Amino acid sequence: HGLFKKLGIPGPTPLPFLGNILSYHKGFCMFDMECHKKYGKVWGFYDGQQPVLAITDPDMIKTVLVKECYSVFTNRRPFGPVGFMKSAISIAEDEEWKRLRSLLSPTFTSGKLKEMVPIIAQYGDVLVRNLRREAETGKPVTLKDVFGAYSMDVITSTSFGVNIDSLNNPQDPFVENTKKLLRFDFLDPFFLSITVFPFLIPILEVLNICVFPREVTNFLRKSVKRMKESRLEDVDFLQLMIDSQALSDLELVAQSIIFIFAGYETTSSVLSFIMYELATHPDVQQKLQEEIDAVLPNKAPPTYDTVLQMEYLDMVVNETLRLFPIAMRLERVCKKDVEINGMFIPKGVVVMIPSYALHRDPKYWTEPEKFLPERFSKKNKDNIDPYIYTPFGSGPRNCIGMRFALMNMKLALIRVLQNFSFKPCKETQIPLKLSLGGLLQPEKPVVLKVESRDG
Ligand code: HEM
Ligand SMILES: CC(=O)N1CCN(c2ccc(OC[C@@H]3CO[C@@](Cn4ccnc4)(c4ccc(Cl)cc4Cl)O3)cc2)CC1
Ligand SMILES: CC(=O)N1CCN(c2ccc(OC[C@@H]3CO[C@@](Cn4ccnc4)(c4ccc(Cl)cc4Cl)O3)cc2)CC1
Repeated sequence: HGLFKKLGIPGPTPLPFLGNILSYHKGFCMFDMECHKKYGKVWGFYDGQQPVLAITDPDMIKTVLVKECYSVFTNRRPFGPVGFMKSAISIAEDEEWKRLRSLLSPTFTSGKLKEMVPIIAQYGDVLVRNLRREAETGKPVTLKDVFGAYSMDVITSTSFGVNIDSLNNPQDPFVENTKKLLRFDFLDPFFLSITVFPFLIPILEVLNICVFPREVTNFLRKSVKRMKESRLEDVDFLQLMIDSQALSDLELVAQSIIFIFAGYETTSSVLSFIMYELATHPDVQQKLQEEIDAVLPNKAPPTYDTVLQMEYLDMVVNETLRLFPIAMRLERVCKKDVEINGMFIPKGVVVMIPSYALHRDPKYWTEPEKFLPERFSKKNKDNIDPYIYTPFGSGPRNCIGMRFALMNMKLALIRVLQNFSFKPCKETQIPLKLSLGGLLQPEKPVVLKVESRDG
C-alpha cells in the first residue's frame, strides 16, 4: 500500500487488505467525482491490493490509449474465474486479442452497415407496432422491455442471419438468459472476496467455478451451435467466424456471446437514457422531430445516408452519452515500467481513465450537470477534446461496435420519434438515479408514457 505515497501521487487512505473499496458504497461515478475534485490532475487508490492510477491529462490519455497501446498498454484488468470465456475478445490479451481484433472488425465496415438497414427496417416496423399498443391503452411503458427486445432482435439477425422474433415474445428465452449474465451488484461476498484475495482465482478456475451462471452459459452455448448449424446446411459476423476454420468451436461461441450481450444490454440501456432525456426536455424532443420530418418528409423510411444527414439527432445522442457513459471508466494494465509525459508508472499498475468524471469536469464543460445538445453543435464542436470525451474509448482497443450502436440507436430513435412523443408520467423517477453496478444502469427501470402525433 506504500506505492502511491512513494511515487508522490495522492489519494484516499487504504485499509489493510480491503484497499479503498468501502468507498464504493456510493458507486464508481461518485467515487471518481469526489477524488477528481479533491486530488486534482492525478490520484491513486487500491482495489484490494491492486494499485489503480487515475489520469486526467489529455495528452497523457492519448499516450496510454493510442501511442503506446501495443507497446505497454494493451490488455485490460484480468478477470476471472471466467472458464471458457477466456477466449472472448474483450478479455483476450496481447497477440490473441490482436488477431481476434483484425478478424471481427470487418463486421462493422461502412458498407456492411448499409446492408443492415433493410434487415433492421423489419424490426423497426415491429417496434412501432408494440409501442402503438401502449399508446392506445394509455398504460405506462417499461422501455427496457421493448427496446431490449428490439436490441436483441437486431443483433441476432444482423450477426447470425436468424429471426428469433423477440419483439412478439415477451417471455423470449434469449432475453431471460442474457440479462442474467451480469447482475453482480455491490458487496456480493463472491466478487468482494475476489478483489481482496485475487490469489483465490486459480483455485476457483481449477474447481470449475465461474462468474457466469452455467445454466445461462449452457443455453447460450447451445443456441449459438444451432444457429451455426443452419448456416452450414444451405457474409455477416457468423459467416466471418466460420470462414476462419484459426477459430476453435468454443472460441466462436465466446465471441458470439460477447456480441449477443453487447447487442442487447448496451443498446437498450443508452436508448432508455436518451428517451428519458427527451421526455424531460420536450423543447429538445420537438426540435428533433422537426429535423426528422425535414430530412424524411411524411414518415419516409430512414436510410444510411439520411441518418448521416440528421445533425441534431447526433448532437442529442452525443450529449446523452456524455452524461451516461455506460462503461464509466476506461482502463488498461501497465506491462512494463514506463515514463509518459513526465510521469513514472510501474509495471503491473492499472491505469484508469474516468470517463464519467471527465465528461463532467467544469474545466472542459460549462454547466456540466445540464443536458444541452448545443454543446456538440457544428460551431461549438471544436473546443471538445476527443480524449476528454470518451463514451466509446479511444485507440486500437476502443469500442469495436461503436458505429453499429450509433446507427442502430439512431435507427430506432427515428422510427420512434416520427411516430410518437414521450411524456413523463407517474412511475417516472425524477431526478434519475443510477445503480451500483459494473456498467451504468438506472435504479428502477425507466418508465414513460407514449402519445401519438397529430391525429
Ligand atoms: C452505445 C453503446 C455502446 C457503448 C457506449 C460502448 C462503449 C464501450 C467502451 C467504453 C468500451 C471500452 C473501450 C476502451 O477500453 O477504450 C467498449 C468495448 C467493447 N465493446 Fe462497446 N459500446 C457500445 C456498444 C457495443 C456493441 C453494440 C458491441 C457489439 C455489437 C460492442 C462490443 C464491444 C467489444 C467487443 C469491446 C472490447 C474491445 C476489445 O477489447 O477489443 N459494444 N465499448
Ligand atoms: C465477458 C466480458 O467481456 N467482460 C466480463 C465483465 N467485465 C467486467 C465488467 C464490469 C466490471 O466491474 C466489476 C466490478 C468493479 O468493481 C469490482 C472490482 N473490480 C473488478 C475490476 N475492477 C474493479 C467490485 C469490487 C467489490 C465489490 Cl463488493 C463489487 C464489485 Cl462489482 O468489480 C468488471 C469486469 C467486462 C468484460
Ligand atoms: C467499474 C469499472 O471499473 N469498470 C467498468 C467496466 N469496464 C469495462 C471493461 C471491459 C469492457 O469490455 C467490453 C465488453 C464487451 O461486451 C461487453 C458489453 N459492452 C459494454 C460496452 N460495449 C460492450 C460485455 C459483454 C459480455 C458480458 Cl457478460 C459483459 C459485458 Cl460488460 O463489455 C467493458 C467495460 C472496466 C472498468
